[PDB]
Amino acid sequence: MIWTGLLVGFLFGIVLQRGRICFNSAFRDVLYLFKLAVFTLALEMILFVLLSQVGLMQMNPKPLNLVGNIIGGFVFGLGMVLAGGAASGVTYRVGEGLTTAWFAALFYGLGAYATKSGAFSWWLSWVGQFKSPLSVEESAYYVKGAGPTISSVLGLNPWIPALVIAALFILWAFGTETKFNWKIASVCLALVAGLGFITSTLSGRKYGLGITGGWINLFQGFLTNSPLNWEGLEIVGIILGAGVAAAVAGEFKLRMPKNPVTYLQVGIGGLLMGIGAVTAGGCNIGHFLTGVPQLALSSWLASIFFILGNWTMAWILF
Ligand SMILES: CCCCCCCC/C=C\CCCCCCCC(=O)OC[C@H](O)CO
Ligand SMILES: CCCCCCCC/C=C\CCCCCCCC(=O)OC[C@H](O)CO
Ligand SMILES: CCCCCCCC/C=C\CCCCCCCC(=O)OC[C@H](O)CO
Ligand SMILES: CCCCCCCC/C=C\CCCCCCCC(=O)OC[C@H](O)CO
Repeated sequence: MIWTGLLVGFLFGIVLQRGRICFNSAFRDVLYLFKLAVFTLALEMILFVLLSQVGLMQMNPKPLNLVGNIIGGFVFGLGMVLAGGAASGVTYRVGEGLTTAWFAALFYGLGAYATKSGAFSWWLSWVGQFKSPLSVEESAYYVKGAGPTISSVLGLNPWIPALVIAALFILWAFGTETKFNWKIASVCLALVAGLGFITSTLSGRKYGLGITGGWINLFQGFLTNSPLNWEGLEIVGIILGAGVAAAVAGEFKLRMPKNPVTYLQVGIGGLLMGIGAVTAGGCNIGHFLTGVPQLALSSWLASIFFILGNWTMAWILF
């Protein structure tokens, strides 16, 4: 059943490559992607509580760690701008044929590994002491010991804030040239997110779409001989689906940057991202795309600082 990760990641890479969902150029606002993000977030907000109510799922919000979330998200934004894309853009653009993406994803994997259990694990160990003891109790909506949410703190059934924020986000989007329209893209992305949440919970990992854990699992399987899980097969599926969707659309091509220093630029970027995500407890997918619709406070804070670090590094380079 861990091989359902391959299929979920295949569909994920297809929708990512076709919709061109770049998170690094989404956190930089248009002087399409913003509305795509808000609509996907609202649809996931409704769908997660729906699937948890019908017993197909349980939301598992990530724990709160102010130092962790804040600083890791800032560094993750820095690295995402230095790498020319966050953890999703990089990973799926590997399959499009961009060698820059190859470094970026590879140094991202190495840095995440080193931060979790390697030369940078002292920093993660020091950060872990600021973990918030706040946790929710087991419910039809939440897994026992999960992080605090907007609904849990307000003492409300998750349906209430889910529906209110989601309806406000739909008003949001609909109130203000590709034929893969942003609404159908959001619908397909939310459906893929729900499918991933379900199949991953049945796989043993009670969570939705992620990136960091998949790369860590792949590197661990290659260098440790450990068995791969749902997330590593999901990463391989992301790459495979992005590649297939780019080749069918005639968009696949092995490419190089204009100047070789970009290779040095992205290689550092990914590294920062690897240190960022693991410190922040999540990437642009694990926190923003997956944890925000669960109304996780840690995910919202981590996304805030994703965008802040993005802005800082964007001014530094530009
Ligand atoms: C410093 C960050 C470098 C990032 C490079 C990414 C690519 C990884 C490949 C080789 C790195 C080898 C260097 C590993 C540095 C830590 C090794 C270590 O444990 O250092 C102990 C110390 O030197 C007393 O024994
Ligand atoms: C140039 C940069 C210099 C450094 C500035 C970086 C900006 C972030 C700093 C602090 C945020 C976190 C503040 C720490 C708050 C207290 C520790 C904590 O989070 O504790 C929570 C837990 O419930 C009980 O420990
Ligand atoms: C209407 C749309 C939603 C609006 C609402 C957005 C919800 C807040 C989001 C992110 C902040 C999350 C962190 C908030 C700061 C927590 C700091 C704190 O007090 O933590 C203490 C300690 O860690 C434990 O007791
Ligand atoms: C180049 C321009 C750079 C401009 C500056 C970059 C952005 C700095 C903004 C915010 C830093 C963090 C402040 C956020 C508040 C942290 C304090 C906090 O969360 O405290 C919790 C408390 O400890 C619970 O017990």
